[PDB]
Amino acid sequence: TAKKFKVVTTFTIIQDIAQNIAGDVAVVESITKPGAEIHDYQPTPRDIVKAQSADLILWNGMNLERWFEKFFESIKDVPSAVVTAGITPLPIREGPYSGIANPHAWMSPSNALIYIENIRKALVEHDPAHAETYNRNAQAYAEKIKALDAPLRERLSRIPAEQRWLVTSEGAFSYLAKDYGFKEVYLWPINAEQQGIPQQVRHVIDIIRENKIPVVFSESTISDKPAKQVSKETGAQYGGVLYVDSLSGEKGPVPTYISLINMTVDTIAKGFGQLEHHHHH
Ligand SMILES: [Fe+3]
Ligand SMILES: [Mn+2]
Repeated sequence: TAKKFKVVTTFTIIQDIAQNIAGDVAVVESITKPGAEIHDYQPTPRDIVKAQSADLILWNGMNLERWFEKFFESIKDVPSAVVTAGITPLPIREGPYSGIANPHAWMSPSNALIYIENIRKALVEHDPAHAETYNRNAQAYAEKIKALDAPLRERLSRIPAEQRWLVTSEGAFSYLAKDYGFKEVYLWPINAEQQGIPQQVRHVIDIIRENKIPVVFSESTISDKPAKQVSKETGAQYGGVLYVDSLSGEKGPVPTYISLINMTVDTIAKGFGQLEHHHHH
């Protein structure tokens, strides 16, 4: 046993999925650290050395990592593989990135099955000595992912169809919302330096009032102030922080991809539940 196969990923969600497929035969590390904003990340000297020492670099594609193309020119002789081949993209419909794909495809557990297949394929090609282990681990992990669907639908099952409105800060939840029959409302379509957010906050305030939507959310890598501003003006609850663009650290609340799907869905469902402060009417 010499130095293992080294895989570097752009961000933490892919790192955790890949590390489950790799098991103990490869080391998988993320360029961005937990909590860091991933769309407009600015790579550092540490990041170049890490990628340059890898045997394989994995990235999302779908224009997620706006920094990756420039970064990857500084890497010599390290193969890269996008993990989203075969994903059916949803478009960004408004704002300066209209017509660019929504990149957050991993928020659908059924899409995670496609991520798994693509990562498995790349590991098997680039580290064939461990092909049997990658295949066995990919199959076992896909089984765990498939087992999420029914309990996730159960958690959300008490919100009738017309009330299934998911109001978040970044429009990062479109793939999850489509799989579970939610209508999405966002404060900005995709993370970026951009115009138009104050007007969209006013727009979203109007939608929440019209439809009596009870809860709004923020996400773990961006500011909660606009969501709190919506809560103040509408009387909707601030439902707390959802996880989409990053895991937490290994000793935090969202250490794994599976914990990210579970906690995000549980936090959404808690926002619609009536189990707060009760009196005897
Ligand atoms: Fe995002
Ligand atoms: Mn880990």
